[PDB]
Amino acid sequence: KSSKISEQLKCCSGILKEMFAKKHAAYAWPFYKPVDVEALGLHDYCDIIKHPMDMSTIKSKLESREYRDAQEFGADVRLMFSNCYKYNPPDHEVVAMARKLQDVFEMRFAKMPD
Amino acid sequence: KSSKISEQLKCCSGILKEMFAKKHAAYAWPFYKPVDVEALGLHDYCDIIKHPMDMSTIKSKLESREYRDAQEFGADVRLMFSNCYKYNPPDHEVVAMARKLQDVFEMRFAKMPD
Ligand SMILES: [Cl-]
Ligand SMILES: [Cl-]
Ligand SMILES: [Cl-]
Ligand SMILES: [Cl-]
Repeated sequence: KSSKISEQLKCCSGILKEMFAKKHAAYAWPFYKPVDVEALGLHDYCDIIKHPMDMSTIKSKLESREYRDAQEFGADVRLMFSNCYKYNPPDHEVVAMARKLQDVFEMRFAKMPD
Repeated sequence: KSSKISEQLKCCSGILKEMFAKKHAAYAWPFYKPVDVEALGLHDYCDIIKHPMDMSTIKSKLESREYRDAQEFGADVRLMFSNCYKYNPPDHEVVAMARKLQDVFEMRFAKMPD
């Protein structure tokens, strides 16, 4: 009942690897690294988003064993997406990209064995 | 720091109400009530889905104050969607419907004040 935790965390690494792969690069790229809050237009980002998250941070957290289980991993992925939905206008091209990427994540995360 | 919990749970009720509304009825209807495991084709449902969830159950749980916070509410909504993604073939019409409905949920849940 904890070797399963180890195998699910292994799947999580596999999911994140696919999210980084060329296959999804057309819509994943806004999520690879932390939002650059120094960029023009992002002067209010930290006002609105209390807990920023991105795929490289998630990768480092997996590697530093900072997730107790797959559920904690999934919470950070969903936090990343919700940050995008919260901050941006609903017709923003980046929201559509988040949706395509969340598609990949939800399907893989759901089909993960337990 | 707990009157906010009360207001977020109020928003959750509002989100679920919208999910039940005519506006989304074309794709929400598979999710209104528990999956009927007596129906033809569903003889393996309980084998695959250890924790069934649906919108009417979520509604009753809100009303019976069974969610400590919005995060617990959101977990049951996401459990409902992941159950659909886990059980069904990825090209199944119901998966597409879950996606449209999860669209509604994620956008509202993200824009909820805190
Ligand atoms: Cl610029
Ligand atoms: Cl700016
Ligand atoms: Cl029949
Ligand atoms: Cl059957």
